[PDB]
Parts: sequence; structure tokens; C-alpha cells
Amino acid sequence: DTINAKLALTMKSGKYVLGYKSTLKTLRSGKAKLILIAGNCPPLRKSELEYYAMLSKANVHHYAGTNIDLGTACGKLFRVGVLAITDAGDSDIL
RNA sequence: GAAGAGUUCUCUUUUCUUUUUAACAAACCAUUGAACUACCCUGAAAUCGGUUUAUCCGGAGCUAGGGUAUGGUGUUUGGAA
Repeated sequence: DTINAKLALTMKSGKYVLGYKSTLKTLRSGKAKLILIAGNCPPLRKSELEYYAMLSKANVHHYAGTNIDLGTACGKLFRVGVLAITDAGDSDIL
């Protein structure tokens, strides 16, 4: 299966936050299990998000597709630069 | 409104003139006129919203709420009656 389907599954039944500021909050709290980073993300931000994840022992997936594709992949009609998944629910993302 | 003047068969509570306030200094300031202009904080937006005369803006963080800065040929005064 593709990550888009897993992302579509985990948003039907699951927990998530969208965007940079909310992602940092879940990484700080320790409830972020997996963060998805858009392919065209700012290069400095990617280093910061990767560092936050390593400190909180969360997985990072730099998956191909821009913030436009990531926004579409979550079913939203706006660009998404980074996702944080606190709960897969019924999906097999983790 | 006031002071003076012009006209006045008749009419005209009339017509005309004067009724000013500098550099500089201080405190405020989007109030009273011009800002959500830029930035920050909270928060996280699809039933998408905000918004200009001019359609641009937002998960790279909208709307909203509260702040910070920019400051006079503005205000209140000193100067200055």
C-alpha cells in the first residue's frame, strides 16, 4: 500500500495535527509518534523538526510530494508542510 | 458673535474688512483624522474565511482577542500675548 492510503486511513479514524506550530507542540509533549515532512519543506525547518523528533524518539518520514500534495493527501484544500500523528487509530502507519 | 466701514426713495437681522500664532521643547497619539502598516503572544481555520476603488492574504498559522514599534505639516501645552 501507499503512504497516501495509510494517511487517508489514519485521518478517517485516528489522531493528528497539521502544520508547523502544532507539530512542535506534540513533539514537545511526547505524544507525537510519527511526523511527516513535505518534500519542499524549508531546509532549516526540516533540520529543526528532525532534531525535535530525535530528542522525543519519534519517527520522521520525508516522503516525496510538496506541501500541496501533502495537503491533498490528507484531504485538505490547503497546503500542509508537516503532519504529526499522535495515534494511528486503525491504520498501519507506525 | 464682535469691531469698524459701504449702501439705505424703497429693500437688504444686509454687504465689505479684521478676527493671527514660528523654529524649537515636552507628553500623548490610529483616539479626534489617517492602520491591524510591520512585528509579537494566545489559538488552530471547509459550511473556508478575511478583505481593497483596484484580488490579494492564511496549517510557512486565517478570522478573532490582546500587545510591541514606527510619530507629525495631528492633539494638549510651553514658546505666547
